[PDB]
Amino acid sequence: LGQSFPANAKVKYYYKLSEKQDLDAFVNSIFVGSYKLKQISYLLYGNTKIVSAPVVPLGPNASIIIDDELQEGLYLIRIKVYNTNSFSVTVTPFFNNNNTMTYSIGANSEFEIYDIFTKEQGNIYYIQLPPGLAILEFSLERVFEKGNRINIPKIIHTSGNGYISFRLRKGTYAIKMPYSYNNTTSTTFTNFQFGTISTSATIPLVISSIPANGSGSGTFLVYLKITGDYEDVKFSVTYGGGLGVPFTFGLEVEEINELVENTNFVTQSVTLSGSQVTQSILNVQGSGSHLRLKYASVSGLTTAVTQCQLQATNLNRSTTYSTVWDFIAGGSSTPPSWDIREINSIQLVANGGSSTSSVTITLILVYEQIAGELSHH
Amino acid sequence: LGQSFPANAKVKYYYKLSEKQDLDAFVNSIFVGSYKLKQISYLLYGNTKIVSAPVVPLGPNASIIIDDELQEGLYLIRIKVYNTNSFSVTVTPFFNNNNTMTYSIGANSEFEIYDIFTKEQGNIYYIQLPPGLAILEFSLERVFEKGNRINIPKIIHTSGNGYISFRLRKGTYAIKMPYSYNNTTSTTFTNFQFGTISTSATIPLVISSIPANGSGSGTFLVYLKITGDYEDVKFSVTYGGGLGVPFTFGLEVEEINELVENTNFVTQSVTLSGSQVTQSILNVQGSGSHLRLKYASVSGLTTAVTQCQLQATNLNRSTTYSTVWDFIAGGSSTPPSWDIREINSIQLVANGGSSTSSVTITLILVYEQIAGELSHH
Amino acid sequence: LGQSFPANAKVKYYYKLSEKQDLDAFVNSIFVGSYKLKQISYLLYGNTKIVSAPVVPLGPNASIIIDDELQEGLYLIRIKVYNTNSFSVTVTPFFNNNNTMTYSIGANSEFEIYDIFTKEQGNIYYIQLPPGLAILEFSLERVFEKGNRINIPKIIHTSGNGYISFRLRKGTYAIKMPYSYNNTTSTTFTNFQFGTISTSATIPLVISSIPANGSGSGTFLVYLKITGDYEDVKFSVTYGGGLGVPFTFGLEVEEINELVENTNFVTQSVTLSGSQVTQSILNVQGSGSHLRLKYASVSGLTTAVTQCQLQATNLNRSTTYSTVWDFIAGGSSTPPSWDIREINSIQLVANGGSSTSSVTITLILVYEQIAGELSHH
Amino acid sequence: LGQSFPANAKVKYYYKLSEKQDLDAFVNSIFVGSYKLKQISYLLYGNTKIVSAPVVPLGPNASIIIDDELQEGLYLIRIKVYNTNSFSVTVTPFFNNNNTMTYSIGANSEFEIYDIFTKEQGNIYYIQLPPGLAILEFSLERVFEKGNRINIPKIIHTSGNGYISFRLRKGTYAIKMPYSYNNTTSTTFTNFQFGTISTSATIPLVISSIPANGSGSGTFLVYLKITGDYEDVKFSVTYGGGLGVPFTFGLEVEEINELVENTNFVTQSVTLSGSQVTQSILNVQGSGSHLRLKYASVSGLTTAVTQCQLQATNLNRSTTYSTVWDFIAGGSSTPPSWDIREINSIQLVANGGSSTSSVTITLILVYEQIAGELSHH
Amino acid sequence: LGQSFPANAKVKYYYKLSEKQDLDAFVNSIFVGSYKLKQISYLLYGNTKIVSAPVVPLGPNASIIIDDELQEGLYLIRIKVYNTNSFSVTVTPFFNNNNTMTYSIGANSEFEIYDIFTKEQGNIYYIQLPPGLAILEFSLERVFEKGNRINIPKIIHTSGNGYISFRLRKGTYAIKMPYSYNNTTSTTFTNFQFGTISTSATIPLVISSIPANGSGSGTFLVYLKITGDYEDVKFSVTYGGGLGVPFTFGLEVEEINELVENTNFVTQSVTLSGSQVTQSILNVQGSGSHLRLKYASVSGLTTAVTQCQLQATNLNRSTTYSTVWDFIAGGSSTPPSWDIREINSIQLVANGGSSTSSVTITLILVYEQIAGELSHH
Ligand SMILES: O=P([O-])(O)O
Ligand SMILES: O=P([O-])(O)O
Ligand SMILES: O=P([O-])(O)O
Ligand SMILES: O=P([O-])(O)O
Ligand SMILES: O=P([O-])(O)O
Ligand SMILES: O=P([O-])(O)O
Ligand SMILES: O=P([O-])(O)O
Ligand SMILES: O=P([O-])(O)O
Ligand SMILES: O=P([O-])(O)O
Ligand SMILES: O=P([O-])(O)O
Ligand SMILES: O=P([O-])(O)O
Ligand SMILES: O=P([O-])(O)O
Ligand SMILES: O=P([O-])(O)O
Ligand SMILES: O=P([O-])(O)O
Ligand SMILES: O=P([O-])(O)O
Repeated sequence: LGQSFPANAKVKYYYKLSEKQDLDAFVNSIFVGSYKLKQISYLLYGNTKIVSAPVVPLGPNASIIIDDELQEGLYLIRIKVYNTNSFSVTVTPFFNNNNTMTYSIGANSEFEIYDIFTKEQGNIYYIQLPPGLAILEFSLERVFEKGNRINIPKIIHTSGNGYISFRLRKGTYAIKMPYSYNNTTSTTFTNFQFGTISTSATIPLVISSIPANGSGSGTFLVYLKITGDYEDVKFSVTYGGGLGVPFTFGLEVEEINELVENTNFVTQSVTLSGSQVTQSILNVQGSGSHLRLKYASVSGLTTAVTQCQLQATNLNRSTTYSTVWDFIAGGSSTPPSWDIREINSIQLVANGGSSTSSVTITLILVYEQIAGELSHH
Repeated sequence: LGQSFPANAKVKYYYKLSEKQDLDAFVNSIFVGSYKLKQISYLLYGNTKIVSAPVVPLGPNASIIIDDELQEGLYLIRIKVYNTNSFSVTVTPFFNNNNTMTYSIGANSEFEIYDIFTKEQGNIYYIQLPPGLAILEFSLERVFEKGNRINIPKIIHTSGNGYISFRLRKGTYAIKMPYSYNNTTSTTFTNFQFGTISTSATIPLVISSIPANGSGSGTFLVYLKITGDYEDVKFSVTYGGGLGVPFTFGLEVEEINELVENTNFVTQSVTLSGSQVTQSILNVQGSGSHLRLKYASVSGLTTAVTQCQLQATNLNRSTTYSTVWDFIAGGSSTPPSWDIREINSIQLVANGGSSTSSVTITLILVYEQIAGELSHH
Repeated sequence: LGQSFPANAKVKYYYKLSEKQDLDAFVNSIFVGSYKLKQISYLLYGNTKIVSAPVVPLGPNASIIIDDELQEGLYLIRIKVYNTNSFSVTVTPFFNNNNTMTYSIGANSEFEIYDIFTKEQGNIYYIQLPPGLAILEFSLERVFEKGNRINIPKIIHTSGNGYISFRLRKGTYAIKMPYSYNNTTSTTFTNFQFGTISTSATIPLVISSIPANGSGSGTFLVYLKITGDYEDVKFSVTYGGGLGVPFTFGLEVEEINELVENTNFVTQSVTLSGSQVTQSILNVQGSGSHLRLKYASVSGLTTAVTQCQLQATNLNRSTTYSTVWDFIAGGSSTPPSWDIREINSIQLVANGGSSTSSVTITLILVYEQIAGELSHH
Repeated sequence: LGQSFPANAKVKYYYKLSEKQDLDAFVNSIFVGSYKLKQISYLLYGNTKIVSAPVVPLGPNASIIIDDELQEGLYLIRIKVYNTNSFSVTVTPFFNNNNTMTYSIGANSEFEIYDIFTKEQGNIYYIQLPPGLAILEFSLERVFEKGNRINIPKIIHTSGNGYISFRLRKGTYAIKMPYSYNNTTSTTFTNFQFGTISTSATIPLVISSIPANGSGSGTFLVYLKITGDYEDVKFSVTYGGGLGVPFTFGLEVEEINELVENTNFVTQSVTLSGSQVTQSILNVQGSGSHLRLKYASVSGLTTAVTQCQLQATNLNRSTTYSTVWDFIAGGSSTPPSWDIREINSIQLVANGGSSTSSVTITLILVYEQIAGELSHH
Repeated sequence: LGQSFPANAKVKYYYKLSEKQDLDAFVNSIFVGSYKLKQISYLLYGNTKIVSAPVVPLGPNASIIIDDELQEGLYLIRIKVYNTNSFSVTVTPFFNNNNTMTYSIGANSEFEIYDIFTKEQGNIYYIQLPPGLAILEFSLERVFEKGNRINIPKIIHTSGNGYISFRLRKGTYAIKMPYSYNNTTSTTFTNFQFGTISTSATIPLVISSIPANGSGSGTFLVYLKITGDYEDVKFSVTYGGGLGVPFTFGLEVEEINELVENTNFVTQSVTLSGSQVTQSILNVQGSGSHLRLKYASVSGLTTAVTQCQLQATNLNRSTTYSTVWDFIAGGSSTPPSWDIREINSIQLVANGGSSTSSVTITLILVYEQIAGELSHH
């Protein structure tokens, strides 16, 4: 199955394979297998574009393999191809660690293969190309330069497994995945987990309900705050290869400015009767967002209350909550300079009252919910 | 109507078609149709510039078509042409989504065709060029690099329909459209909607009045805050093709720094007599702006008032208002750290008093109005 | 007076005209007229530099004219020339809109012609060069790239009119103009307006006094805050062509970080006797600066005072003042979160007292004066 | 041991040595010694890549030495090699200051040599290459351009000494070092110091425990705030060459945005009985973090307390603490604007009470702990 | 002493003079004088690098002179040379304004000449090279691009005069100068001023004491806040040419992020007895730093105090202090929003009490000292 290939020539970041000098370099550097040069024609707004391009001949798949020392960074790869066959063919994009998800390329048509490649730690780009595909252009470009984003249309097919990985430098990002599915089973799912997005922090991609035998479409939209100390992002399809619910999805990854999703004044009562109570106020871990606390106050405090502490943490960093305000020691409301950032869970720990005489206290809290899942540390 | 064309050569980002090597590449990549090479002369400050350039011959329009894998981004296209005809000709710029708006190119004159092209998702650039146009230069440049802006002069003609789309990366932008119109009808129009600017959020472009049989000019100026999760912007002319009010307009799109349009101390009374009241305080949705709340206070509170909550939202994200301060639970005025950002609508919800004994409360509010329509989420 | 010229060749951003290939391109693209190639010598630190360069021959002026689709942006142009004449020659730089201000180039000397050119909306660069000038180098570079500034030495001559325009992207800029003048009149000028700097907002450049028959020097230094929605800046000399006060000046335009010019606690009393009073507190419109209010308080309020509102505005945006604090409705002092930005004029509107019993109130205000004239909106 | 070498040719930032013109330049500039050109084959995804590349022949090691005036900055070097020997060979990377730590390159295999080189003050790059190594590619790239990071996999071998140095421009950085160790001794270690990271400020890299005869893996993760006045960072392995605990580690250096590790409300009592007490509250010097104080308050103050001052400092800058709040002179709690940044140690100095009548005061403090060791000044 | 030189060829930003085409350009553009091509050898890690390079022959010094229109900006020049003489030679770097300070280049050794060149306003680079120096490479690179800094090692010799000038764009910068001195005199110095750093603002570089006949070393480290309106920085050695205290020093200029040097709570009493008192609180003008005031309070105010104003200024901008808080008119302590930036001198002006009954008031102040001398305006 393996073949030998000559690889002496310097790699280019762009090839138009209908140019002789680009083709000559391509097949002495990153192309594996043989090719036949053919005249290729396809329609553009009713006009017929005609080029001579290399076509993969009958036999084993060809490959493109790049181990050269490209400039490090995250590349969007675009391969312009034309399927000369009268039947569909499939391609399995690299996506750094995919080997199951596919593109379906229709008979007698031009098609854009999108791929993603992180050049770090000697990573080697690899993709196989089936017989009858003409290769017209091959493009390597770094994304997140000059304000570009990853924007892959809804063409990625999965049947329950697959991976896409990419490195993100510091910043906050939106990851958007338009999808369509076709449920072929008689099973009704509720809270169907399609997949997860994670750094070393995990965000589940969940659909409220997928009706039996139904088809539908929607969009996943989540946000990651990349502090910068954990840059490798991993998307995994988790619902399981044999389920019978094929999805087709797109992938958009783009830098955003701060997004305050909402700001809220909230109130929570706690009744104390002799025992310590730990009351969750808010937990947005795994949601694609985090919190910022601006103000807190507790009413109903009496000498019968022995403990009343507001605690918070970044659960992706630590499961141990730290006290951010002590209403007994510090007073019934937070001072003007009090501002709690980079947390995603808040609880109130209180104690007091008796088994015969309970005390009810009321916490009020003003907080912002801000886009971006917090990373591990 | 369709023609075949050879497209083997690598596309360039700049062509001067009076250079042989540029012309040769141009007509083996992106130019459809035949040309005649002619000596072209035109005036610059009284001097006669003379070049040899390709001219579209009598017959079908020529086209420029680009499906090549250009670096992704938003391009400003400039085509320098010279109309060799003794009559005006028209061109229909691509603008990503336009096929009705035109440029009018005068007889025997040089002209700059401006176009806009978003290279994402395999988008294909397309423009037709009529017989007698000489094509002198063709330029592709990314805007919003190096602090550039889109700046098209007042030369775009519409008679009631048309579209222009473009991708904007994160940032706040001004969109300015200088216009002139001629109302050839005997009808005077009020709150005339010329068009809309939208992302997935909508801003109407409205003219207070257009006098019957009148002609006039003005400038639309609106702002978009692109968080970055919705980047595709769409301008639509909506007044209707057969109306009889031709407009000529320009388009300037440029990044801005934060613009505080004004800061205001405002007061609002509400009379309560037993029933819940929901009182709108401010709603700037669709205005090209948003709000920031700095301080609020309510006077006149008594035990007769059972509810008094200030609520706010980004209506482009959610029609459900969230409470941002509760004057009963939290006290009659907001604390120093209270600061409500990224909203565009505010209301007061209150209840109390009786059918026989009403209570009047007064809200005071300090807020900023900030340039930039908020996007959907 | 007009001549024809061949313009087939691609324009370059740098030419050294003593190189044959640069000269060949230059005279087949942007140079109008004939030249004579001559050996040119001039002194550098006592050494004689020798080059062969094109010289404008006896006859009509030559021109440089550039209408090609250069990358858009603001260019600083430098032309290195050598005056082979035994007499002075003058050149009139383009400066986008100038046709009266001049450089005076001494006999038998090297000289740097600085020019400014905004490549937007098909703008065409144009400058004439008199006989006997050798053209050594021609340089086009974008400024405000890589932290560069416009820095033209004190060599620009005006006798009372002239214009320089340039586009500035978003940011705050200093505009500095070192000048010398010779008053050839016996008139003592008081508050002599030399010129103005404006966007669509105007800053007068004023000298306190110019003594009769006097000669002097100084520096204008003003600042513009370019929000980004109005980028075209225009400098105009306004004192009048026949006045008899020639100036020579330089031009430095450079981006700055925020500059707090001063912060002040100020007090203002107002006496009320039955009628509404509108008292100006501060107005810095047209000064090259704006204001930020941090704190305000009014003492002396009694039930005899019926109105006491602090109002502010950006006069370049609106002549209608908005209330920023109401001391009656809101209380005698501003809250911690009160912060009024982007204004340049403040007034107090008050009413109360009677014709027989006046009331005196005292406003205190803390504000910053910040560099940068606010733009129109 | 030393050899002469020709070095006339300009240095390149990238060489692919299977290209004749790159090899020719390489061996007339930076390569020392002889080479034999050989056909080299190795496996990539089951395919056989074949190139002709220079191999170090039997005899003395070859060297690469670069003293040329490269653009200044910090370079990541990658050398793609292939070990043609049937035995392992070792290489000692430059790392600016290393001459003991090694890579181990397996028999008959391709390997990526990573190195680091700071081009400042005439620094000269140097690495030796043993016989039988084929050199395929040599890459010099600046890191921290375009959001790149240093990311070297876990392949660096130390047995108790070694240095790596690099220059960081202003910013905050994470330094992450995944490691594995093998303790060959019967000795049990506690608070094992592997090494230190320092600027002119020192951060110990410590392992809680290394069990006797144990092997283990973990990750060091520390942060440096580079103000910019001290840019040269030095990593030192300190545990001692003969210890018998070999480590293998990786190195990741990347820029981060502000990281609030946690925010805490803390309380501390101090009992006074006639003598001055200096009570440490918090000291995070050498931890890879610093502090920011937001609010402080002291309860229990009476006329019996004569001194109560909160003091802070950046210990890397100064061992003398400065008073940041005086609870006697200033009052029992800090004002809204009180905010103490860029410190890493806090203490309370207090005095009062008597030998017969003690007074207990309680300090409460709200502070953030922020990633980044503070530098010296 | 002056020579003629041919200068037709375009200037390059990098020359390796052992390449024929680089040398050919070099000696037809910027090199003045004759050269002899010689085989040059020197040691690098025990290996002998051999190149053929131009050597200045016996006779007058050669010169490098550059008046060409290089891209504007601040350049670091590196000249790699080799002294073929068996005696030391000296070179005088340009440094924009130097003509006394020298490098000493040892016999038979390679050496890096560092120089600084501001390309603005037609500035011409100039340096003389003595007989016997081989010139191997010549490099022109803009600093402050890509996060580079000026970093010249301790090799600049002065005996009491000399200048270095450079342009800095907006930012805050550290200027670090490691130095060594030899006092050949038995004079012991106190507060020895070595030199000054200034913009149009001045910072003295002072050494506490220089013992008689002593030698020593140390480092000057000061900071400049470049707002951007004054960008030209001048370093002057001022101690005087004949003093007999030679220094050798290096120069490091690098951009920094905000540096809070310290934050302090300070107290100051003032006794009033009928006369106005102006009490200096803090003055850091000329120190390389500035202040920011966060909070102020005065205790001891009575009706016997008629004036109590805190005043501040940027003395580099204005010698007139402005009132920043009036404790009589405004109250005994500053409000939460009070924050005074960009000042470097604070005083309290007070009046009250009588010749027979004095009043003592106490000011408390919290302020930050921040790196960066403020510039003139
Ligand atoms: O390498 P990029 O895609 O992060 O710029
Ligand atoms: O791959 P990392 O960036 O999570 O270490
Ligand atoms: O950095 P933030 O705005 O995501 O909290
Ligand atoms: O791709 P641009 O046009 O957003 O820079
Ligand atoms: O395509 P979007 O970026 O406007 O959702
Ligand atoms: O981010 P802004 O547009 O609410 O200031
Ligand atoms: O075009 P520039 O001068 O704004 O860079
Ligand atoms: O020319 P503008 O920048 O005022 O539209
Ligand atoms: O943006 P600023 O200049 O109002 O601070
Ligand atoms: O030189 P760099 O790697 O610091 O950008
Ligand atoms: O090595 P430095 O960056 O501390 O001077
Ligand atoms: O320098 P900071 O923002 O990390 O405290
Ligand atoms: O011109 P630079 O060296 O300031 O970037
Ligand atoms: O030369 P400047 O930048 O001090 O005006
Ligand atoms: O930010 P600063 O330098 O004005 O204190």
